[PDB]
Amino acid sequence: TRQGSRVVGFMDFIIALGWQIIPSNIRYIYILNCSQFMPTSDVTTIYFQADSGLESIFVMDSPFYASCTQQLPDKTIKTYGVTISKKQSIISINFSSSLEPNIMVSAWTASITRT
Amino acid sequence: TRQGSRVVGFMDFIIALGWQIIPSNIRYIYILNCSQFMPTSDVTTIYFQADSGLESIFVMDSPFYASCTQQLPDKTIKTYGVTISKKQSIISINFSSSLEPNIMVSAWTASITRT
Amino acid sequence: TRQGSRVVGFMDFIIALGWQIIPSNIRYIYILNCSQFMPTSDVTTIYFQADSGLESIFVMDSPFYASCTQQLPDKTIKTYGVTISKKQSIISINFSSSLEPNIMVSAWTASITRT
Repeated sequence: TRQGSRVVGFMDFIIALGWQIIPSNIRYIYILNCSQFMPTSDVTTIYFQADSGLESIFVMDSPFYASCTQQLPDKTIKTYGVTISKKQSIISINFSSSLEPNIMVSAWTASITRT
Repeated sequence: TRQGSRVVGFMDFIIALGWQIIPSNIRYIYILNCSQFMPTSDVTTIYFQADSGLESIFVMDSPFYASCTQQLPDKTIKTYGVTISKKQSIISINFSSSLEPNIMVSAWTASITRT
Repeated sequence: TRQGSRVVGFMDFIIALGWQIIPSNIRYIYILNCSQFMPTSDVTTIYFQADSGLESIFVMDSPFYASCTQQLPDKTIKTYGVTISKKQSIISINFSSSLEPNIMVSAWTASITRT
């Protein structure tokens, strides 16, 4: 099993990611997760340069796909699709619509299995 | 702790399940997870015959309940309830509504505690 | 390191929480999770007194924020924000809207990275 982390300063906020590769007879499992974070603007994309560790989970053609939420002051919940892709050393995290500023986003986990 | 995996071919696509039993003198935790997958038709149910490992987590009368999402072409997010039950050796994964073909479904995890 | 579990009787139902601290030189994590549960009334807040172990994950000013769902009888899915905070030894789990009685709530996990 291989694992690592990456804490990213994006604009004026922090997002904290972890990755794992879990090998077995049947499959390799590629895990990407992210702690809760508070964006400071109407972010649609978070991007950064990855090192070799995090790069190593982007083995499939398909991006990772997860979901997350924010709770509005009126208590309605917004759900966002989260698509995480790599081009060269740049990782991009794309949200299905722009996030609300200054509201916490829930932690999320993506998982890809390669047979 | 005990754990395992099962890859399921269903129709013309794959889903990959992991399971864990985490015993303690406080509780047993039964974990079922699934990697992201891409259904190729508007399925409502994925079923298959369980292996010994996977059958071992179905100790309680209640089915496992989790949720997942798909991001539609217009960027709206559909959330699905996922109910996972066993009758004899047959495991059924029931989605609350039919999945959209050819769109990735997010990974999910379910957890039951027995005290 | 540090981890533990707490089974809480709240009114006439049970919720089962797990906590973990993952020290790190890079991404120091505090995790709170909860197994699926079935509330018996239209609860908005679950609260209880914590012991030192569970208290020990509430180091940040920011509450934990997660999400969970219920599959309603028409097979639509309602998503709830889950905000978990500590005041003195009382832990409060606040749902964004009152839960529907007698319907399973999905398991959830919250993750905070310190720094």
